[PDB]
Amino acid sequence: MGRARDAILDALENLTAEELKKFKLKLLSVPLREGYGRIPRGALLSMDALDLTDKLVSFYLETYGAELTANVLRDMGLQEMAGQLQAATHQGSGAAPAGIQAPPQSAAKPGLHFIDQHRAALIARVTNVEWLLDALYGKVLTDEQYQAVRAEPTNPSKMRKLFSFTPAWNWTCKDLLLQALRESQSYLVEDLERS
Repeated sequence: MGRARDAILDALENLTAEELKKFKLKLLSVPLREGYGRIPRGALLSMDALDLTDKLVSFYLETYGAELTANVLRDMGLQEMAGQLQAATHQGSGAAPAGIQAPPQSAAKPGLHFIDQHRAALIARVTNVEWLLDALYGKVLTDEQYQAVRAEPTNPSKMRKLFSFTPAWNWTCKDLLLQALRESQSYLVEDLERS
């Protein structure tokens, strides 16, 4: 019993003997969320579709086990068995044929105002808004990016975007701004650090 338990068994039993081996290495190659524990490939080669099926349920839980799998088969190009596996664990009626497509690549941030509360806080306390922007000029941001930020309409908007360039800030980048803030006033370094 267990539609999800049957879901895993069905997908693995459908892969070819050699294609099945790929699913094993795919688990050791796909990055995991926290870290749980990667099952050694040999342990999987020793177990069979049934024995390993019961194990994905014991170690990776029943649902989280099939969910993680639907993503692997999706990488193998078996979108048909993958869409079927997720459905086996939850048919979910009302599902339209095709048109929803994948959500936008832009991670929709929560509509809860809070992360911006520290931007306006320091911008209003820094006063010299240009002092920090001019500091990162030619340093971390390129000449075209720094200008795109200065082309903003509002003045505080120039800083808000600069902070959104997080994917461009490295460990040294963050220290670059935190350091310039101490040179002008150590108080903000502590007030902003003690979030």
